[PDB]
Amino acid sequence: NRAAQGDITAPGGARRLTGDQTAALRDSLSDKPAKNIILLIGDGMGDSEITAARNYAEGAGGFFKGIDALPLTGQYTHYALNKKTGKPDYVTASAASATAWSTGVKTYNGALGVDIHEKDHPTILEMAKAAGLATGNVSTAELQAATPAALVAHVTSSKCYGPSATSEKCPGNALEKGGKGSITEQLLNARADVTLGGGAKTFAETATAGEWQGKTLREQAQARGYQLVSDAASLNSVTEANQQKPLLGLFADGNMPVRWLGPKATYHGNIDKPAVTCTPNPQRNDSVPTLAQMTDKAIELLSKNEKGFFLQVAGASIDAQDHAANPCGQIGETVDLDEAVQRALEFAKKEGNTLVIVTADHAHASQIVAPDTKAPGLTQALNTKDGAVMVMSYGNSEEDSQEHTGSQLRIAAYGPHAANVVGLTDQTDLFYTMKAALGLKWSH
Amino acid sequence: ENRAAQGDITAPGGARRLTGDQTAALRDSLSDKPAKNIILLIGDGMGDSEITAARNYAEGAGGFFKGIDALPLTGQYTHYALNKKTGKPDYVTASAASATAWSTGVKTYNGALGVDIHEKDHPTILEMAKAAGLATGNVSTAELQAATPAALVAHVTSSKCYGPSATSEKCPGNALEKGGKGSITEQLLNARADVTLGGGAKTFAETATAGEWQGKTLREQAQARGYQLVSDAASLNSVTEANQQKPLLGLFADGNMPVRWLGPKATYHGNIDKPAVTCTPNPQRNDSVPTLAQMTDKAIELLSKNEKGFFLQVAGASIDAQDHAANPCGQIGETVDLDEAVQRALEFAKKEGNTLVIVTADHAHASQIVAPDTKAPGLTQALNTKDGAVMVMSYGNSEEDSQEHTGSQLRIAAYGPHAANVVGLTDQTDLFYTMKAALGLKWSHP
Ligand SMILES: [Zn+2]
Ligand SMILES: [Zn+2]
Ligand SMILES: [Zn+2]
Ligand SMILES: [Zn+2]
Ligand SMILES: [Zn+2]
Ligand SMILES: [Zn+2]
Ligand SMILES: [Zn+2]
Repeated sequence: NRAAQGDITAPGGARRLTGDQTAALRDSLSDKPAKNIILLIGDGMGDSEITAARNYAEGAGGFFKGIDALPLTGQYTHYALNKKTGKPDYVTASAASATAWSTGVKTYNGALGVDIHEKDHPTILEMAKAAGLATGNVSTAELQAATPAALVAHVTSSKCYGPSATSEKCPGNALEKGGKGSITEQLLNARADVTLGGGAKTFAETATAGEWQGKTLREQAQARGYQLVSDAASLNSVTEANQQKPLLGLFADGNMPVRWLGPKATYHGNIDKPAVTCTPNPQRNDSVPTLAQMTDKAIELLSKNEKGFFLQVAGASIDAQDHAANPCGQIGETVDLDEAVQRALEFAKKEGNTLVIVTADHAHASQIVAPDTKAPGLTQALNTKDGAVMVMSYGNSEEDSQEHTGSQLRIAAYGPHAANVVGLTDQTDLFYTMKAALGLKWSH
Repeated sequence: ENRAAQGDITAPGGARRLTGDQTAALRDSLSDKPAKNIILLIGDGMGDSEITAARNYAEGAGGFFKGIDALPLTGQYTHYALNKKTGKPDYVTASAASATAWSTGVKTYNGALGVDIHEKDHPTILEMAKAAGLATGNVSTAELQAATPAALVAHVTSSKCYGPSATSEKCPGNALEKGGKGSITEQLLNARADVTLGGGAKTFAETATAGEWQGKTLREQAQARGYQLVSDAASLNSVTEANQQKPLLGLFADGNMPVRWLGPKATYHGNIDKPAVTCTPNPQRNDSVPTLAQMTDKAIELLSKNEKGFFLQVAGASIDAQDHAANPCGQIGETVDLDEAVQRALEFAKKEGNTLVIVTADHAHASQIVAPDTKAPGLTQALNTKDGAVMVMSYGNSEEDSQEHTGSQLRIAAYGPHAANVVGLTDQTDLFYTMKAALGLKWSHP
């Protein structure tokens, strides 16, 4: 536990440490191999997003029982490359960054599972599947979006969701042109044991060529022996997920609804509008499973594999709400991810050979600023758990979308080989850290 | 020891900063043994964004700070202050409340220096190290009366109480002539650190209204209390002792010492409407003005002579000043200036073996690294980095002439004995207790 000791106004009352950490940190360090890996990604969850969400939901002296409970921490760099020059591009897109940790190769903004030469590389999910391990891919967003897709697809443009967009924007990857296919076609080919998220609308599209030509991708999946679940009741009813009966969960047309509702940040919002208190999103049906609910069922099904498993969990709507300059939606998705991190650690502590990693693909726009601030961008005053006002600001874009930032950010880990996230590392080091931990070998 | 990119950042594994497994090396970095010395280096407003922007510019994205990034044990720490009336958190701290938190282990309100929300003074880590017979050093690139060096030697209810003039008016409770301990400078001279180096010479021109050295300038008071006064690099070098008999006071500027790099101020649509900038040495900085590393190196040399040990604090204060000024070049230049000082500290620590070196910031700041094409509402600028690529920096949290601090948790890094105590999530106040325990210091207030 790293919460404040007691009276934050008294000497020592704000301390998060109870004593010396040397002995406990020594015991946290293991050279032994990981049987399983649980990688949790908060999309755009920079140190600012963690602090804003803790300050709001848990109080400044508060503590995330998930996100902040990982003992070994560091900062890692996530710059992408300029496709023409091969030089760094200091602000990565979600796809170039997801490619970096899933393949250990940097790439250009737009690329998914391919380097700057458009050459595809095997992913940590593919290599784990090759070694006989169970594979899980869970996201709160569309399964075709950057984070879940980087594990199962190789396309020259991250916009190549289905056959329609692929033929037009990735002619080289289009199935009817000799290519591996759209992100969804490649996802179905990849055959992860557990795939849960949104992006049901692309499964409505039909294949232009191949073995399941003229049938919807939804129909292709059914014909290929997949289990299709669309709500929390049916997801719960699943008892097995393997290579014979793989599980595909489609819980939204696009992105699954955000858990918290609040207004969008506005120009002088902290001055001109009242302090906001986040409310549960009423449009969200209770039948839509949460990230922790999906994480928990994935963990359950994947741990039946005696050789081990690799699971990736993506709190993708953190980024979406940061883009939308919506502090409530953004904080809500950080809280949603914290619940999933808690499930992962609960499991890891009990199992003993599970490496849990919690990080982000890049930093984002949101900043915590003084309540009195007169900023040129979009702002909002929020009423936190402390009973004090916090002002959040979005001042890096005049367009309707707030943008990613290139700041290095927190990488945290628990379990075997977790020492490899401490100090300064690169997003690509994460790939090799995972590969080594599971004792995987290059395969495609 | 090195965390630069392996080779070809475009090739698989070429961008890796790791050469192998880090478990064994991190096990060896962990020491339960006590620290003979501590070197605390503070980059004022040096959030993770400031570290990245500087590295990207000066060393390349796959680059590495031989100082700042060479500390093996790392974590994130929280630096919120308190609202004086409610005692509730104030999510964005000023420099003085944050400096008070790590130097006393007590949170305080924005304005306070060395005092809690009740205006009650608490002993500082410098005071306790001095009480146990250790040598004490306080080095900064800005005014010695400013937040970071001041939090170690003064207790005032307003950080603006530099000299007797401002104190009588804004801190009547602390004013010497009203029974108080005095202005920041009066308290600094009383604190008698063995080594004090920085700016803020103009306040030493003021005379005391009351006390033992009434009617004499604070500069004359220092001389009368056996201090050594140095004002340039040549004189700093000429110093040989620095103890309680002959303490050293270095005043290298009237106010803040000039920044090392010159670049234009960020402007509205600067990345679009103005050419990419390349930072140039500041022509207003004389070579006679000592650098942070030069001051750090002489302080380490003089304090080392103490057989019982020493406590040294080093403040790269102008990082904040240039972030406030939305000047990417000045800001990056001062992060580079601090990296040189961190290098001196580690060079020393690695050789000595019992020195705990800590590198952190008092709070985060405004600057953000954004896409080159960005159309931002605030102030922006395009910069030509070591990579031969353009980096755009943005300042979008203030319409006023000063960019503001941010409340994001930030990096804390450490090397040496008890360095494990910065790993994971901690509080700025945990740093005080980490340093107290490492040196085996006991609560004392002379
Ligand atoms: Zn992203
Ligand atoms: Zn593949
Ligand atoms: Zn995004
Ligand atoms: Zn500051
Ligand atoms: Zn005192
Ligand atoms: Zn020297
Ligand atoms: Zn400041």
